[PDB]
Amino acid sequence: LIERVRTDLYRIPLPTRLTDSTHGAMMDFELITVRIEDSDGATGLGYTYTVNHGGAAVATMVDKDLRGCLLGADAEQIEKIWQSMWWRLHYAGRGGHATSAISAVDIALWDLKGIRARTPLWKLFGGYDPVVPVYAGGIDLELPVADLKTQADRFLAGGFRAIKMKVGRPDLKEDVDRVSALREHLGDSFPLMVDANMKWTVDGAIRAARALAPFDLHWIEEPTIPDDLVGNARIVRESGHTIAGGENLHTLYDFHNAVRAGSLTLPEPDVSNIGGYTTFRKVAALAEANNMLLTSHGVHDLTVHALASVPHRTYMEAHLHAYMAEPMAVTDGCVSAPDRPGHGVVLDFERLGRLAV
Amino acid sequence: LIERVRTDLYRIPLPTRLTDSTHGAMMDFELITVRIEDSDGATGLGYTYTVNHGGAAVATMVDKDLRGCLLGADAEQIEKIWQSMWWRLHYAGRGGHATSAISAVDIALWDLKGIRARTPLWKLFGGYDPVVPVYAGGIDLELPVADLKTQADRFLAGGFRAIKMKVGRPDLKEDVDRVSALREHLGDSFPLMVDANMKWTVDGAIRAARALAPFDLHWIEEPTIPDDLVGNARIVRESGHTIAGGENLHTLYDFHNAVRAGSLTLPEPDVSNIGGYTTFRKVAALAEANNMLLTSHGVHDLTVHALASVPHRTYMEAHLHAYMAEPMAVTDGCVSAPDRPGHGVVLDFERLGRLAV
Ligand code: NA
Ligand code: NA
Repeated sequence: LIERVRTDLYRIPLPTRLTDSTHGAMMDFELITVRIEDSDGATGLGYTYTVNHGGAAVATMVDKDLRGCLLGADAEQIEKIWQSMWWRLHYAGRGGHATSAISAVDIALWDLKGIRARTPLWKLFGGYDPVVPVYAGGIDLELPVADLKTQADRFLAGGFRAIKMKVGRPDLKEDVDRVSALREHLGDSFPLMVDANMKWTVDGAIRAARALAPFDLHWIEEPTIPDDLVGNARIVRESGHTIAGGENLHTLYDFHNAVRAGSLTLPEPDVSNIGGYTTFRKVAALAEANNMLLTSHGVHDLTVHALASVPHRTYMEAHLHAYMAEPMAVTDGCVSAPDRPGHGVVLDFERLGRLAV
Repeated sequence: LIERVRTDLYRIPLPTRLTDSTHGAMMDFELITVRIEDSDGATGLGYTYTVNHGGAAVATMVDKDLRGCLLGADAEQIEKIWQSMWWRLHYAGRGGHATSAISAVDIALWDLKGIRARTPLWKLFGGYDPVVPVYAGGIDLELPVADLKTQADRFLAGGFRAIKMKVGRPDLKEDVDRVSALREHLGDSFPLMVDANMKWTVDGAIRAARALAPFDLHWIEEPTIPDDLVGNARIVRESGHTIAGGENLHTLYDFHNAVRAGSLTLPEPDVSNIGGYTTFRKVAALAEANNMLLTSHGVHDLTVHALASVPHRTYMEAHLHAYMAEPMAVTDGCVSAPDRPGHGVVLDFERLGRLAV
């Protein structure tokens, strides 16, 4: 039985001002942590985040709305709890911030299940291979080409053998020169992906795809808004590129629609907003059924367990480490899921207390 | 320019016996009010509500996240403000509770524009006919048959010439007997509609429709979950009934999807969660383009202006009045949009203050 649920909201400042085409101005991000304690004293950790806004709303949903579905319930019945939470915030919800709140809780419940079973989550889920390939997700749209190359050098020195850069500048010409510059810098066979963060129109995305074809990009992420199934399907049909998307999809149904409509060729769920490991694994099954690979976005320290338990995983985005006990090190383009019970992530809450909001 | 934005959250207690198939017993609805004041001292009123949970989260979004999109902005640029709010809460949002927060603000902005133009909203929007037909929407699933008819008499006494009852009981046989008793009670010329509130499975919904066909129901509302475009389109094709849906759709894109896939035959947007009047009117345009009628759900006091401005409107759902000054009276099955500047709704904030949370 669940005896305590602690929700906390922190504003973690970014070391550098990251920027993208849609919300560029990123100086800090909101972190919502959820700690769930059962009757035996074991505590599971879960967390989600937002960029610049909505953090307090998410924290409020956990604390005022979901708490009541947790206290007194058997934490071992994760699916049962997930459904109760989904329906608790269904009115006016069914997608949106409520799914991030649910993800944090779900993640904590699985952590708790892994701790009690004394086994790391990747094994608890089935177990495929703990060594997961990764890629550095740069948030560098407004970064000068010179510094873009430098950043790349740091990713390389850091162990990364795949890099993603931002695109979606006002003038396509600027993206073309930057991608061209980084391609010749990194080399011919180096995996290089781009992220437009929904910046282009359907026609603009296809136009951009033609202009970037010469550089053999590994994939183009979120060419336009995700809500447009028809238009994205058109981008898939005419761009001649792998089209990655999903960080902005928030329900299993969103992924079902996209897959069924062929509006993306590589699904990218974010365990912290798709509904937690529970929903993440279901999206993974959809991808496997459709003969698709599976990538991800965000919190790779938690995500590594999900991708280490599926056979079709590919480069995982590995863009809080300063506040972690023992974060994974990148070696030869990969990270290894830890073997401690649960997800193995431990945050320094004392140090985080300073950033509490 | 907007100089003040007051957000308040009230817990309006609800009587027992208000139940439907999936939301269960409704203990109370959380009312979020937004009052916006411009540099000339004019104030616009806007609001939205949730059932049982999520209210604090909604109020938090308006007060903490959207306030910054309002203060110092020209209230006259409703569409520009709408977009900035959509984008401010887009990460982890793009649907969900953020759309209800947005609707409250949008409704207040339109109210302010109508007050400043010294004209009622139905005229500001274009103007069709202020006399809008309505139907009584009961939340009576667990209500005994005898009480169901009793409630029906009260509705008739109230001026209603169309009634909706809840369906979705564990056993279809119960729904059939109840619908039959009400049909018998009202005469086969009386518009009787049913709301399953997403209770049935696709197969279950088709089976229910076959069983209820003898009673000539005006329409079946939300037979199953809204997320399932394919399944809903199948119900449309096989049920032989008008299929209404939309109260749980929260973006123009959701309505676009449903209409394109033919997953419903009668759209039912809710101005308080679809994005306000701004989005509601865009959904109405999609309905008109598709040769469909248009109905609605919730806050008929606000919604009356929307349906009074469109030619293809049909019965509007009607049923917070205890906190209103001049509530519209139902006469000969219709209500009349008042001709006062703006939406004309006035709430007793002194009385509501008592229920403030
Ligand atoms: Na993206
Ligand atoms: Na309904």
